[PDB]
Amino acid sequence: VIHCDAATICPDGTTCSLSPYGVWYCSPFS
Repeated sequence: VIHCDAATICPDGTTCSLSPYGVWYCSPFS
């Protein structure tokens, strides 16, 4: 999976992206 900051997990296939309000979310890429 995707931990990145080791504080938020993400589905295998998404990248760690920070929101304009400091919110870690998974963004799908290809």
